[PDB]
Amino acid sequence: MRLGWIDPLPQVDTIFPLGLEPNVESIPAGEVELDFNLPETIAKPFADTVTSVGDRIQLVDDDKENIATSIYGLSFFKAARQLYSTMLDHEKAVNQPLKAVYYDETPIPAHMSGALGIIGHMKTKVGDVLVKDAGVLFKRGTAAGVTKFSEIDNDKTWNLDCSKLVWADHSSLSMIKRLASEKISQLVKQRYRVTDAQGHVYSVSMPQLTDQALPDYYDSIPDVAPNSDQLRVLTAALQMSLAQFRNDELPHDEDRSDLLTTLDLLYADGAYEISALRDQFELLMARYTTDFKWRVESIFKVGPPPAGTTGYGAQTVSSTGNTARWQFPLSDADINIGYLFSPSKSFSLFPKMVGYSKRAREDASASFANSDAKKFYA
Amino acid sequence: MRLGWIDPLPQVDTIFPLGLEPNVESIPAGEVELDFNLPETIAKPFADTVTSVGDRIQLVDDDKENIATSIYGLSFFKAARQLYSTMLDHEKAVNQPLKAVYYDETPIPAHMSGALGIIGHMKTKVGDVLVKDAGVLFKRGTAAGVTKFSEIDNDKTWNLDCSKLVWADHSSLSMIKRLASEKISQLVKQRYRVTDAQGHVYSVSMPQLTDQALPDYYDSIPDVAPNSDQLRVLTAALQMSLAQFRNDELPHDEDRSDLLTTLDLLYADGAYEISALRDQFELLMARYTTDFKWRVESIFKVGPPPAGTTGYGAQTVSSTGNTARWQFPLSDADINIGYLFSPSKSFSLFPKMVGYSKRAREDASASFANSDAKKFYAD
Amino acid sequence: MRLGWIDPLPQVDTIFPLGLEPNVESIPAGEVELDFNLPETIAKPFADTVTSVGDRIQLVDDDKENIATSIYGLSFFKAARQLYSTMLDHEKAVNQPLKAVYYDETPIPAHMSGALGIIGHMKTKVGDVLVKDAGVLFKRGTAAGVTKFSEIDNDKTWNLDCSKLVWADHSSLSMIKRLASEKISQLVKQRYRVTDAQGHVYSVSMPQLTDQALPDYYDSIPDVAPNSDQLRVLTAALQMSLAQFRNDELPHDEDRSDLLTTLDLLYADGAYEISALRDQFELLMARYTTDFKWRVESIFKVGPPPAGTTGYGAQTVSSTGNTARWQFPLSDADINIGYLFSPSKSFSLFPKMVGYSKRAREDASASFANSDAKKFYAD
Amino acid sequence: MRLGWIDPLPQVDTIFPLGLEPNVESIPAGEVELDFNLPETIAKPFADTVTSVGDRIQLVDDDKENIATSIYGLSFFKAARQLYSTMLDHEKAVNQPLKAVYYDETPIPAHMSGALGIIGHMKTKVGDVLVKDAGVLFKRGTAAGVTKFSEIDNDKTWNLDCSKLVWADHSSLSMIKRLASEKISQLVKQRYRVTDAQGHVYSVSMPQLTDQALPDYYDSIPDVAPNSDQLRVLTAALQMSLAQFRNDELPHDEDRSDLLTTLDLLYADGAYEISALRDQFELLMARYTTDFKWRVESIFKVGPPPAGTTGYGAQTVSSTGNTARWQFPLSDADINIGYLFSPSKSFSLFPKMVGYSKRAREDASASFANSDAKKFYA
Repeated sequence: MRLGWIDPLPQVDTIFPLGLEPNVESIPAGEVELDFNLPETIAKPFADTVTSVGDRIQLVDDDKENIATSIYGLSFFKAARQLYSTMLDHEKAVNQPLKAVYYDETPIPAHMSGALGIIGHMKTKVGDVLVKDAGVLFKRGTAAGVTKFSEIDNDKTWNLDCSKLVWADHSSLSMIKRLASEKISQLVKQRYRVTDAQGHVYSVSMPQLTDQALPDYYDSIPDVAPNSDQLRVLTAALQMSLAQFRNDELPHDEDRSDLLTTLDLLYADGAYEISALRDQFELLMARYTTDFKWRVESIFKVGPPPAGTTGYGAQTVSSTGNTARWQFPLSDADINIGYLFSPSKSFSLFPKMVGYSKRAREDASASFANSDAKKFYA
Repeated sequence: MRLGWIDPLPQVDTIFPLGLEPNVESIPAGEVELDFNLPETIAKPFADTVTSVGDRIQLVDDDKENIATSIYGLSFFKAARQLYSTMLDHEKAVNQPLKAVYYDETPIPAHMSGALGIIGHMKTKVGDVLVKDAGVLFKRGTAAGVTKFSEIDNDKTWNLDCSKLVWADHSSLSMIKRLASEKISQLVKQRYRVTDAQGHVYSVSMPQLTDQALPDYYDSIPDVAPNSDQLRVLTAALQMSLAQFRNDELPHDEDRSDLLTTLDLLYADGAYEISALRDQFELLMARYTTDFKWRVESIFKVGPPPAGTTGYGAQTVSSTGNTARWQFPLSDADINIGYLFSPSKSFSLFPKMVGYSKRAREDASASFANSDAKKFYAD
Repeated sequence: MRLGWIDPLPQVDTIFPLGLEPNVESIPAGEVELDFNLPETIAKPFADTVTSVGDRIQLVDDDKENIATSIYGLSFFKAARQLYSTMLDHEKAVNQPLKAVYYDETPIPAHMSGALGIIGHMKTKVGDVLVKDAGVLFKRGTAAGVTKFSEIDNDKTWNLDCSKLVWADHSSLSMIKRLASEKISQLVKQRYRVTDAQGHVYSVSMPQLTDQALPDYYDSIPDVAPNSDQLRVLTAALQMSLAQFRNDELPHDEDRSDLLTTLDLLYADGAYEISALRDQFELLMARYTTDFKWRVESIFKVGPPPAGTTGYGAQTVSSTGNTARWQFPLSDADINIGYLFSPSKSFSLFPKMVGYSKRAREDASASFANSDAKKFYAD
Repeated sequence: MRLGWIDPLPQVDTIFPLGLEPNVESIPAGEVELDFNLPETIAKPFADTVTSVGDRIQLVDDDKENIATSIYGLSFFKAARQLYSTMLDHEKAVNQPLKAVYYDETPIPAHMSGALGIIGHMKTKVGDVLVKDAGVLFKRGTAAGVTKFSEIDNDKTWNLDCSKLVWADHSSLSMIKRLASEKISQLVKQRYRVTDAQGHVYSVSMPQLTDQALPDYYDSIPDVAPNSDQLRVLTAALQMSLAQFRNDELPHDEDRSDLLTTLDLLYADGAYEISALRDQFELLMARYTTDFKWRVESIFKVGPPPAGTTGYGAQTVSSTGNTARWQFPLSDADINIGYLFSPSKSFSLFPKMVGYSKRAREDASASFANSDAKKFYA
């Protein structure tokens, strides 16, 4: 049955079979932007007990700290697994290389596993609600685990803020492009005075990038306008081709260095390059098995990592102090797990349905109405 | 009981004793803007059909028109009744003067009634979704019926475009100011190239009403800027009080005739002034009862005018060609009726819930984690 | 089910369909500060009574003392167990290192147990009322038992005033900073007359830490001001991070030895350092089991150590002379026990509820008024 | 029975009959500060319908407006009645003169009457919770009604902000004195630099009025200190005698004019003088009976004015937008009426109980303990 959100019209009769069946037009019908730190927020409680209980057992110093570190790292690695598991067909295709992350079934504290299960795209009564930028996130979540594990050995090869990383694939590109538009319509709100011979000092702002073509918009940018340089870069970025972005040959000869530094991003290359992560992951996993698995599993009741098909309402909650906040009706456990880990940054539902009709409205109505005509009697 | 919009999470209750109960943080939950002509879109089929059935009692061509004209006006009046019937208690209150429109129960064609029954505020499993500017609409809907009826005799006293009327009350003022803000930001999108002692062509544009003080924003408007006049009026309107709106004393010595002529509205006064509308309504109704009721009821199967407490999903449907579009899941009845009369201009659902826990997150988290605790450190 | 604290209002339900449900807006609902010596106040009667019953098994004078001394220490350890048993999950968590104190079930005199059973956080029909600085208390209570037991042999390793100990954790730091603020505003009440080039005697005083920035407040401290030094240390403490507190790197190059010597606290380190306390506890307990348990249990009727989940009203009672004082209604048991051991230093109940309506006040009001409506204008 | 707020101790036995029965020590055990406008907030809805419905009936212009005005005026007059009805014995004594306000039983819209019923002192399971400054409020509420009614004739004899009025009785005095202390510890928080030969510019504030005697505190006030003059006045006020205040002969020769203007108060005299209000009330009432009673009663279903013995929990609620806020558990109707009229400015509960014992604690405890002694057997 359909969503019983509102009451159904008391079957206003007549109307021949127009054939208006429902069809989703909005693909996706909604998005959720998960908080990059969700996996950290989740591991926290466990990693913590590893520090408190540690001393009573003979787990101390460097060791106590590595065991705790592992939990954060596995938390990221396992959260990646989940997300990938719920990705669209092509999304999995594109991330083919890191599929080893998805396959690994290293156990984790049971409830930590349960919590990670809320992550992922959702099938819902109004359409598909997706995890915005899954591709980027899946890769960031992975880099994060490799990075966290690196702390064990202080190995600074993997030493970057993984939240900022962006690769040279399409998933990252769209994000770059979006974040660009964001900035422009953000900077353009600024004012600057133009003291002219004809009429003293004015007060105007950089024109909003409405219907004007990207090229022209670029030129039409006055060095005097606040953040002139940035507008240039970002506009240029709106023009880039995945290839251009990948080779620092940004249109209007701008620098990727600036584009990225403007959007406070980082270019994943060298160590954080897809391939490199794959290998490093495999090592970290083989290392974890021998060296830390036994402790971790002797401290907690562990269970298999999640690897479901859908995420859950919980991904829609936000927390602060003792209050939770959501938009559409959630179950109780959804609201609870939601309040514990405050998984979302933003959430948008925006369904759109469509129906087709055999006949046009005029005749359809003319008939609807005609039912009230009285029969000429005698 | 909660909207089964998505699949629920299967979980262990260590957490469960928290207290997080859902509370409606913001009111209302949604909003629907109705197409002003909805009453006409519905009346139309019936009005037209009169050319046929009018013969059952041999109506002359002239009379057939008046009967039809009545069905249009009648539609408006009954649609108003419905809307008013669903209004929040404050709105029913302020609109007390025209309550006769709500009280009157003149029968209308049966199906004509059914269709009208879809309009008005609607309570949903997500909260209340209101008809945008219901108060203004209710009066416009009323004025429209008074005008349609004023066609039976070429009486030009009531001869305006009711779809533009605004009165001297808060419901209207509030809408005025909103249309002002929208209009502004629409104009601030234009570009005029001011050539200075500096450089040459400077394709620039007027600042956006971001964080300025209304008074200041007014001053800082470059006489040169495209549609610089409008920006002045409109900015002024955003300031004007209800009081000033009546007396044409728009802050920066601006004319209301401009404010209205800009937003394309008419100042409902004189003839279209509430109390005048009341009397006019009471009369036209009396006339209808003595000159047409019998004819109309001898032609069509009539029924009681809608006057329920909720609107329906149908109000959220839009039609164009042979396609119909909505947003949230609707029943078939709603889709069909909705398709026939394409009743909505816009529709937004923006529910906001909030809950409080009796436990700090740090503690609740602690417990959640202690679930996987082993004997050597569990309680 | 709600606290029948006051008589309910008798009313007509036109209003009732609003949704205003009570939600706990702020946590916790109350707070109780316990007198540190509560364990001693309770042990005392039993310890003393040993001079009598000790004869049942002919204990030499020396042994009688050790037995008594044990009853004091034992009291502390068991009071800690209780408090810990009632702590919020986060506190039980962070205090994991000393959980052996909670685990141990050494029997104590029956009534001695009952009395101790009153301590700890308490859930009430108003919310949770917490034991102020429970975390710090739990460790101090623990250190105290370790110290009392260290008297059996003149072992001076543990010979401090546990009632002043503070550790390098948040629970302590948080308390430190609070005692700092209080101390400041206590000093800022003094008056020193600075004679200027202007006028003569200017009975003045140091500014109150109202809206200044901590750094600035520090600078602006007049070398002349009474207890000007303390104000410096204390202001610094209000800044210092947990990190800095460990390493004696107090912001404005201040000494922790002063901060502590000012607030009259001791830095729990070395001997009184958590892990050291654990080992020490485990040992003294083992010793008690082999050298006194039998004697103690041959003298008194013993029972299991308290370890429930809630404290009781008694914790909110204060005694002086033959008068006993409390605030909110207590049972007799609570008043009596409370009177015997005057367990509280302070007690505050500050519940805060919040509710949301699904109706704007203006509408709800409208309805409320429409109740007295007459026919000519009612729906 | 006692308040079942928390769980009772599991009867820890022994303890001879110490005789510790409970006794309230705090009289009052709590206070509520009602919002001066409560009666206006209440009449609003009714006065409003008098304006909307007015036109359909032949009620218009001056008339429509007077009927509406009446409702506000009666609202104040009836709210005064209620409050007086619940005042302590002496409180009624002191306001003896305005007892006519209490006796008048003019009907009012039924539910408007019901709402006013929440006003007044409360008897509660922890003691007596009083309406702070009832005497002052009762008189203000009365003046307010006389003032509102004056609008009918534009008669500006009664043309003052009644919220500020203070009379020369004790009730008002205590208030003045309290509001003084408030201001001092408020102004004293301010700083001012004292540039000295010995050590450049300092930074100090007016000393808090702690244990110093009022007289000395007065003198010790430097003209340089921010708001020097006010501190003087207010300190002087803390010293006034009801008599001094009544004759403008404030200690340290200060002016009542300033004391009042500092505390943004007004001296009720001349027209707003107790006696004068009494007479005017009587006229307003006789006028209302003839001239407006019939309309008012033909628009609403009316009922007798409230005149109860206690106020109610509702007086404890605060409203804003769609949220209500209270402290201690209230019924549902209490929370509801509370949200509709947001009656309180502040609310404080602060019980204090006392018990006496036949024996001192030492022996009492020595015995409690002695029950665990084992009997020397064979």
